[PDB]
Amino acid sequence: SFSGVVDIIVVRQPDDSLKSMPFHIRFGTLKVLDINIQITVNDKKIEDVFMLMLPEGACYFPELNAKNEIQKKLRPSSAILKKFNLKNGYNKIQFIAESDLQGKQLIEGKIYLYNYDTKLVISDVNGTVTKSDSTIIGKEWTHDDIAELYTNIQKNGYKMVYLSSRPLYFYNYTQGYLKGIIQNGFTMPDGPILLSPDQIISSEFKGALLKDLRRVFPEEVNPIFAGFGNRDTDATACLYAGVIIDNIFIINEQSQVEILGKQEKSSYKKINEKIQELFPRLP
Ligand SMILES: [Mg+2]
Repeated sequence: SFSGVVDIIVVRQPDDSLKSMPFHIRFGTLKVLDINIQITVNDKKIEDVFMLMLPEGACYFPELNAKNEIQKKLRPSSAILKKFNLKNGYNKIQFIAESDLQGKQLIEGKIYLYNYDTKLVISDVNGTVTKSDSTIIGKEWTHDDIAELYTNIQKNGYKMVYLSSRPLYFYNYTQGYLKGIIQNGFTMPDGPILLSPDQIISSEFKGALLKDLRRVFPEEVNPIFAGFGNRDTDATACLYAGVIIDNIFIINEQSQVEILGKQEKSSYKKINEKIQELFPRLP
C-alpha cells in the first residue's frame, strides 16, 4: 500500500485567508491502528496543529461542528493553514505519525501556495506527456518538445499543474518520471501533480477535480488559463472548469496537437514558436 502525500495546493484569498485542496496522506508502514500526526513545513515544526488517523490509514483534521461533534476534515481551516507560514510556490511538508507500538513514522511531500490571481496551466500526463494512454521501468516515451514548451510557459508567469488518473500506487512513480524527463537540455517545470479522487478511495472525476481546484480561487477570477489533454473528455473537463475553448490543446498518438478553438492542427514545437501569442507574459 501507498506511503506518501499527494501534492497539496493552497490559495491565498484577497481577504488574506487561505483555502486548500484536500489533504491526502497515507502511512504505509502503520498497520495496527487500534496515533497523533504532527507537521513540519520547510523544516520547522508547526505548533498547535495535528491530524488523526482512521483505521484504513487516511489522516484528517479534527474539527468541531455546531453540535459539538468531531468532524473529520480533509481540508484544514484557514487559521490552521496560516500557522504553516507557507512561502509562495513550493514548500516542503513532513507528516510525523507517533504510535506507541510502531514508534515515529515520517512521510514527506510537497505543498504549493498560490495567490488568488495566479494563472494555472493544466496538463494531463498519460498520452499528453507520455506518448501512449502495472509493470513499468520509467522508460515511457515522451512526446517531443513538451519540456521546452512547458518551460517557456512557466517562464511567462503561468504555473504548470499536472493531472494523473493512475492508481495511487503509481503516484510516486509519476513524480519521478516527470522530474527525470530531459529533452535537449530542457526539463519539465516543477509543479503539483493532482490525482483524480476516484483513485483515493476512503470514507466525471477529472471534471470534478478541476472544479474543486477552480473553487479554491475566488469566483470573480478565472484561474485555469489553459489545458493540455489527449482525449475529448479532457476538453469537456477543462471547459466546465472555466478554460476557454481557444486554450484547450488536444494531442494524438502521432503528436499532432489540435487547438480546439481555432480548429488548428499544430505540435508542441509550433505552439512553442507562438508562445508569446498563446501564453502571453504575465506582469
Ligand atoms: Mg490522457
